[PDB]
Amino acid sequence: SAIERIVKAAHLIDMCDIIREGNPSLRTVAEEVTFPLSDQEIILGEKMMQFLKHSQDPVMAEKMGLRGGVGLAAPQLDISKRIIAVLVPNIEAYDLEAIMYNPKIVSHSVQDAALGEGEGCLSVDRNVPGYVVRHARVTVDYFDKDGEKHRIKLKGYNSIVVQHEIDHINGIMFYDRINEKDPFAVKDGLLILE
Ligand SMILES: Cc1cccc(CCCN(O)C=O)n1
Ligand code: NI
Repeated sequence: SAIERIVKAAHLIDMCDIIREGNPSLRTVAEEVTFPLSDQEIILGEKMMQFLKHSQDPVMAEKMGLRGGVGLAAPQLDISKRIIAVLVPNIEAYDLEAIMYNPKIVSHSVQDAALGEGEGCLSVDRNVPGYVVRHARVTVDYFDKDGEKHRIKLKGYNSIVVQHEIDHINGIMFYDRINEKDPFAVKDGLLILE
């Protein structure tokens, strides 16, 4: 059981826990968690955030051989649960830090947005050029470990990151949103962030 081994006290999430393309799990719609959460469900979220902080640490990232990142979804650990972790550093320390249970986009802008540098994925061991078209702004509802509801508004980079992770729990990959015909096509209403 992936969740049972990953949540053991001694376990450190590393690249070996992250599944890659082809694995059916990355294309499966994850199941909602129920409240109250089990200890394992709480621990899993904490382990996920620990991974992100480790991956963003020069020394630690080097020792563990981790790929830098600002987001992780449970399905990437082969755990089909609607749990995601996001950690964007200030360029107080982190501009955004959150472990989200059952996250959901409840509102979004007509305007679209895409990072000018494109996107990558820990589960994708290759580069796929192109603008990943997403919503410019999103209002997201989620629950914390205590079953408390949160409603936040995101824009710019953070909006992109959270949408990338929510896609994972819905079986969607970043390249699914890249225009096939022309990868770098700039449509009306699309904001390129850089
Ligand atoms: C700059 C940027 C934009 C969107 C998502 C991520 C995180 C990539 C790691 N990953 O594969 C998470 O699921 N980084
Ligand atoms: Ni990803």
